[PDB]
Amino acid sequence: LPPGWEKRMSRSSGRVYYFNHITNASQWERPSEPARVRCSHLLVKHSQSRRPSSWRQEKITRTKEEALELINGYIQKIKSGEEDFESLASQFSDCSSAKARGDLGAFSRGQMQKPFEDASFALRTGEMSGPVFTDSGIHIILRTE
Ligand SMILES: *S(=O)(=O)c1ccc(C(=O)O)cc1
Repeated sequence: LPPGWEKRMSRSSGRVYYFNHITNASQWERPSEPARVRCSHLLVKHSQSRRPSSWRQEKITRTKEEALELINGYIQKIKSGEEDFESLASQFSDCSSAKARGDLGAFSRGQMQKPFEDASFALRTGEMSGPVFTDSGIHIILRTE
């Protein structure tokens, strides 16, 4: 299995699925490195973020657990197709990249925070991460190139 995939059992249904402990992605199908990748992300900050402030909210007060629940809801609506990743990043990302639909441009290793970097480089093109934790907050990462 590609980098960091394991076989697990759905707790609710009992069907097997695949989980990636680097990206925190999970999927029902058997899963299908470059010098540079390009990603967008959607950041949700919380009271313990390195800088608990964003363009959206001067004083970010939500708990890490509340931030994780918001991230989980966004992932749900993105996966269902009710919402676009780009639309949710634009409206709700606690990052200045919200104005660019979460786009961060391309980058190589050695630039981003390590958990973010590892997830970015373990994603396949077009693939989306699960919740990814950094000192900034909680990210959803979409690898675009
Ligand atoms: S699974 O066992 O791969 C799995 C269980 C729970 C989570 C979670 O995000 O709470 C993810 C994967």
